[PDB]
Amino acid sequence: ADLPGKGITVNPVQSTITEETFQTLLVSRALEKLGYTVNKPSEVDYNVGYTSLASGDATFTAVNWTPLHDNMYEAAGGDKKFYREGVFVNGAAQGYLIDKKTADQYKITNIAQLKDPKIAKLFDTNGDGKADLTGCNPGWGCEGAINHQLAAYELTNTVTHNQGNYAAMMADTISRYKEGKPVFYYTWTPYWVSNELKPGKDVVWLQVPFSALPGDKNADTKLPNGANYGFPVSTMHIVANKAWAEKNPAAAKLFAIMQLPVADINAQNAIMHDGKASEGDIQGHVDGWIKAHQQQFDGWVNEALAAQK
Repeated sequence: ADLPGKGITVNPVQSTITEETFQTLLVSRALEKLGYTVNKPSEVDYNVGYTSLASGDATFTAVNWTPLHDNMYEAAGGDKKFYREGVFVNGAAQGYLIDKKTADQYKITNIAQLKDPKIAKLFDTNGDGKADLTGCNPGWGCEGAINHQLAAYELTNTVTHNQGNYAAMMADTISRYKEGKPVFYYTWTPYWVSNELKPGKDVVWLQVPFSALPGDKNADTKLPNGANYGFPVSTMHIVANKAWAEKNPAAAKLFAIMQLPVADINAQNAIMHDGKASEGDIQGHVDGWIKAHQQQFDGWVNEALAAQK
């Protein structure tokens, strides 16, 4: 009779990247169908989120990135403190881009070429001679990855990792791009940036000279043909407090089987960027996705409810 989640309050966490709200609320909706009372997501620093999940102050995140959060995940307790099954979002991507105009003009294919100060200066926006890379907010996993790579690739003398508010800085980068000036930035999918700056039209991805990621000395991001963009095909997982998942088998099953296409998050994130980014707007996007994928969503719910619970 009673749904398994009756009377149990769930506390989602995500970052203050509101482009994460859609996927987070999708999990919340499915949890509601299991009977849980789900609070609005807490938007917190990623590491605070991980420590909160480990202590039980939070229930789940839907934005556990591989490889970007590997080091935070392990440092916060790893598999001893967290439940993590399945893959919520497959086929995410990351890397460094420059505008296609400058890439084609100067035959720039690899970030190693920015070791030449004459090339790096093309991307200098503040007059100090160094290329200005639009990069990651303090505390993002991509902060560590970029800093690691700029050192490994002997780029710190010619490249500055510009940090602050990435979203705001990318508005400035796109505005500069539209002036026809050279730009240099890191981005990921899913996010709104790739809708505004498209590889093969506006920008190109740069390769890297060899694999290098923080915390994994044996990382290998090379494609079978020897190409290397610096990052693997990336994923997001649902991560839950381990004890909570053990006490909530229907929710644990749900977390293991949910999957959301990266294209759908990309599309939602673009709609936000285009002007529909309110809490109510995003709730509507979640409800529209469910309607368009109702059999699949219902299947998650029904398999979860059928767990040994």
